[PDB]
Amino acid sequence: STGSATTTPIDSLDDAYITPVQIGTPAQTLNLDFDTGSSDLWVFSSETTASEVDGQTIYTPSKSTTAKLLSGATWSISYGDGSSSSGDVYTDTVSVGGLTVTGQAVESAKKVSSSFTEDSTIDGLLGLAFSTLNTVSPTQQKTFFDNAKASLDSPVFTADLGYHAPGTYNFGFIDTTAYTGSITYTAVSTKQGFWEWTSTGYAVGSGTFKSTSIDGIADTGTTLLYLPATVVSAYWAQVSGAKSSSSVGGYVFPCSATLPSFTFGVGSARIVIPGDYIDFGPISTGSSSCFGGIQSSAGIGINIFGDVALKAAFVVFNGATTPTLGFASK
Repeated sequence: STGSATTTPIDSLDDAYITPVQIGTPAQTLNLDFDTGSSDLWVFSSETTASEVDGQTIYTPSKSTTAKLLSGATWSISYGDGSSSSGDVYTDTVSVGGLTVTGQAVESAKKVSSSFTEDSTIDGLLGLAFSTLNTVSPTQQKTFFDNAKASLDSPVFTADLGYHAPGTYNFGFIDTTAYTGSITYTAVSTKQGFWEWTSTGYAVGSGTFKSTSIDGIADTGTTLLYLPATVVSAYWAQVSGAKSSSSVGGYVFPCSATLPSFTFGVGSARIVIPGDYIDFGPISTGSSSCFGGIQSSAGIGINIFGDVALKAAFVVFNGATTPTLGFASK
């Protein structure tokens, strides 16, 4: 089997991407944030505290003929941005882009944090990291990809995120029309439950490439690119007037600037992030200070190749017995 779904930016900045997901019978279509940095499929639901729902589409298990309470199971997750959610669990039929999994754990939110409520465009998350991070207790549950894997033509999914445009998530096949050149594969560590890999270095603009190992995760659920402070300082030193603002919470730059590109290494290959991808716009409406898309990871404990980096590539998440990542230009 295969599946193919279009993913759409939620706003003009590509702050996140939503992908329609069919849950239950008859289908209830919710727009989920596919997140390769977490492992829970959770949704706004008929169980969500009413004051915490503001415009999201909700899953109502009682209207699904295939929904079953997973008795005793609860979940609770906290993300890197400080957001959180929790609730109970149903199993149901879940389809993405024509690929169907029966018996998928659908984690129904009873509580969501303010950042979820305030984002009307995101009806929940669909985690695509390794199932070892799934938070369901007392019986850990599998991701949609882990449940689909054995049925897929190839045990892979691909992320092809757009810059200010829709893109695609494919399951079970590699669309050889979606990228240029060849795909460079690189090793993955699953020890922290992430798609964790080691970049071979970086360049700023037309500058020379610096060979240096940068361990980090491929995380579609993170907007920005978070790298070590040395790398980030080297990048923003090339932008006149850029500075790290403790008041704003990262590097800002004059909105009049033209940003340089940033290149990262994948083995001997190179992925170029155009400068425009690094512009996240005014820090507040009407400001002439703009927020940067490359930020320090120093306060995180891990480097994160988020959407700023991934949208510059065609990315293969290879879930073979020994997982690997692949990157191609596009």
